[PDB]
Amino acid sequence: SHMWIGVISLFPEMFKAITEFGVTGRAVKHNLLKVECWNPRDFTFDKHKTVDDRPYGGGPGMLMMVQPLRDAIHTAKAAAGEGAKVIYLSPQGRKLDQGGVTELAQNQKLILVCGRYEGIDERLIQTEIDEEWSIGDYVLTGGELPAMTLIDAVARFIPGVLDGLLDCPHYTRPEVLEGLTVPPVLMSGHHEEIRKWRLKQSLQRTWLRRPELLEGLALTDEQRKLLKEAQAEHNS
Amino acid sequence: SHMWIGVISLFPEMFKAITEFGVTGRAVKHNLLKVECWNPRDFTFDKHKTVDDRPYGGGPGMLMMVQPLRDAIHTAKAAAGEGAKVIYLSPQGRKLDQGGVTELAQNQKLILVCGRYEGIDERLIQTEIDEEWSIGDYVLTGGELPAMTLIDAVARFIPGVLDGLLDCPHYTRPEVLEGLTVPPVLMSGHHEEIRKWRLKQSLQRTWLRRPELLEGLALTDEQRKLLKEAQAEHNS
Ligand SMILES: c1cc(-c2ncc[nH]2)ccn1
Ligand SMILES: c1cc(-c2ncc[nH]2)ccn1
Repeated sequence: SHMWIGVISLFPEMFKAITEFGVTGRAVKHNLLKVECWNPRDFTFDKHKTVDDRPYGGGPGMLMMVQPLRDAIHTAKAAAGEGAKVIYLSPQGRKLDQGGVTELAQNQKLILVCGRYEGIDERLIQTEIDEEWSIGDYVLTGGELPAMTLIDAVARFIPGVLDGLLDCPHYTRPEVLEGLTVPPVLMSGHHEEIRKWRLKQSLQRTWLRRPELLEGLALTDEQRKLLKEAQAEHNS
Repeated sequence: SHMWIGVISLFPEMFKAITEFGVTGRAVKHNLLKVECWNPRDFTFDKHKTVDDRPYGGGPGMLMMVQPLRDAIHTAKAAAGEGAKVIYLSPQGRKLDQGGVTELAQNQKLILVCGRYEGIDERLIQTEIDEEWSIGDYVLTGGELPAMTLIDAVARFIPGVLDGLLDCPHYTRPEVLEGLTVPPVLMSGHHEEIRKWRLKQSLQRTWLRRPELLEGLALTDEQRKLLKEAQAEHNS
């Protein structure tokens, strides 16, 4: 299932970071994922290719200029054809988590709009944007890294490209590393013991580090047992 | 106040996205920010430059191979000299928010370790890593985009590079956009009316979209008043 993602950005070359390297790079090369960028700078008509503009009401900072951005978005929509969801990467957006990723990944076509400066005109959000999404409650210099993050996350759902708990600890060679040994169970070859140990560790780590994540889960009987055991061992 | 960030990554060229463009690109060019990358691949000794290894206990997936990664980290620490905090970008880490960004930005030197595959050996975390940080509860293909995100966020705190509520809506030219007008107050030139309108909008948007953020705030008398007004107007 091919995925097409249109991107609107003043810095399209940043996206080489996902299109030319690693798992996402492979997805692009193998035509599993297509990423197409439009730069508002290319839709300007003045000599100096102006892409920013002053906010009504004054104050510091600039906004993205409406006409070049609007025209870039319209061009991306035309290329997408029917059914593309238009996303504005924004601190005022819905907070991205894995549930949200799975939801966005159901779309075969996405258009991602990346803001710079103090953002974009509110009326463009109303008229051009379907959904606003935030990758986190921290402040960045532009929407490009959030767009790249979202692309990487949804790309994992495309066939051929590759449960609520934190991961268990992992171990590889050597058997002893600065005096620290590998848990003997992992050397046992007992597949079922290994599975249960890993699940128990995941439950313990989630409880200790991110206990709010547990409250959102309906633990299985097995998970309830192993969590109880982990909590008992923790309390010695 | 110069910031130095050492990066450990199998895909160092991804970091061109922040070092060659925009605000962070300027910071690098002006020597406000230095980003130095070491690639574990360069610390391998076998013919095929192997950087992954099998997990004890079996199961699918690979881990980063310990020796090349350990050697890369040691080299970065040597370059950093005294006082560098070593960060592992990890889904099992502390959740990044702006408070966390401000905390990390107090460091003049950081080393960021980027994992690939199923991650890194737990004993390396114990022996080499100071803090684990996550940029969000979503699954990515590697630690590079999180590291880049963190760099961008902390870079904003460096002098010369450039309150808990969502931003107010912003408007720029034209005065009318597909029939939608700019709020008259923003055209008034009344600086104090404009300030209060923007603050009120911020409070309203936070309440409607992210009400949990409000509970974490000690609103000023003015903010309490404007929020009450916004809620009254919302209830018509
Ligand atoms: C999405 C977008 C942003 C952002 N900051 C500046 C321009 N876009 C931050 C977090 N999630
Ligand atoms: C930090 C790191 C990650 C991550 N996923 C895969 C390797 N590193 C995800 C979120 N925050």
